[PDB]
Amino acid sequence: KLRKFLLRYYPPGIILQYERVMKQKPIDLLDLTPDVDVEVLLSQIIRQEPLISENRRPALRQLIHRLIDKMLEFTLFKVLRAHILPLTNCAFNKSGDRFITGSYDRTCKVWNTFTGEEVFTLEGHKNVVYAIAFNNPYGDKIVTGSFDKTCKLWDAYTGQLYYTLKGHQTEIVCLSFNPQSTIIATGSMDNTAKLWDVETGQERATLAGHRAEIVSLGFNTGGDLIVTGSFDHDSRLWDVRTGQCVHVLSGHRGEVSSTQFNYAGTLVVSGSIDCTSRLWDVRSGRCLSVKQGHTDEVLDVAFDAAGTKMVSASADGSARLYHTLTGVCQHTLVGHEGEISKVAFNPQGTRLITASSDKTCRLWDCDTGECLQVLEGHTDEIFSCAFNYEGDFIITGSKDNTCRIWKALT
Repeated sequence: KLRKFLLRYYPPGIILQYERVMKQKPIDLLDLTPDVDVEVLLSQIIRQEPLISENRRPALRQLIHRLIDKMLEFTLFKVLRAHILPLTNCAFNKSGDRFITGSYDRTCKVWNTFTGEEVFTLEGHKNVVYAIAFNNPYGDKIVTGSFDKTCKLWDAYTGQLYYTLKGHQTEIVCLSFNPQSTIIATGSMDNTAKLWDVETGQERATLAGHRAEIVSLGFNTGGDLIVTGSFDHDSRLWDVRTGQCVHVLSGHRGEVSSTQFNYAGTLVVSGSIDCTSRLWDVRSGRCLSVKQGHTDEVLDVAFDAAGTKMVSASADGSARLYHTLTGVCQHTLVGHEGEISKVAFNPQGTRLITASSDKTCRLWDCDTGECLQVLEGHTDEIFSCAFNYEGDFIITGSKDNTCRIWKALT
């Protein structure tokens, strides 16, 4: 029995709240353009969904109009010295009103991005805290992965330590909660990933098979599958419930640097030190596309929120921006004097930011490829840049051990 409709803007969608206890069932409108014929779309929504009856069509119509009206619509907010010893990572929560930092001082700090207050100092690790993450629709739990082979689970509101996850034989170098925040994944330099249960802390599975370090992780939107990128030149698709590898995605002639699912969960993009990015079919595990044109290592790959466009960042100082379905290269973004470590789309998929070793983060227009803004102020390389969920705030992390928060015009 349907109880509520909720609008999702990034990527477009409509969430179905029911009574049966509350799950939410999503209507994903990934290919929504402003010129959509609304009645055909409304008709197939009511047809596809047995919980949506004909009488809800007027409500459905106004929701879709708000989504269309939303497609028809940066200054320094704060500088914060996070640590004295090397800053390794930084990450927003969903809203952006909190961010976490990890360091060579074996801590993860929780920061109030409005006030600059260091809310908590998470201590107990005995080596570099290298990877950190929020359970980031919710933001109430924090996972820290360290070179002391261990991963810690914390409460973001009390600072309290829930669990210490032991089992890896070597440094932990990447991690992620799943979307439902029920399972933690840690990838290590012992060539394995491990899945852990958040409520019990007990290890749930070990994902073995890679022949070298796991540099990259990622769950799909449904928490159904997980991809791992590895120095053995492969990425692997794993089923989170069985614990088994479903596909080995080979084609990279060099170690994988980055991996990511599209929102639909039907594609993976990997970038690699062999100067290429690759597009894979999840269903069959085959390579749909090899994307060259970069002259130096590809360091980061991203889809936009909907997955209609994809971008690759390289050591050649450029970002190449493609259209996912056709594969056409729309723009090559030149301008950075250094290598490009990180790239992100805004939630609306209309602009793009890049973090570079030239101590600069640039804002680009996806339609024209013009550099809209050059974000300056860091005194060393920028290793990171990310938007909050709405795109009004950006966080850059640098090797100057400083975080800079940027805010969009009001």
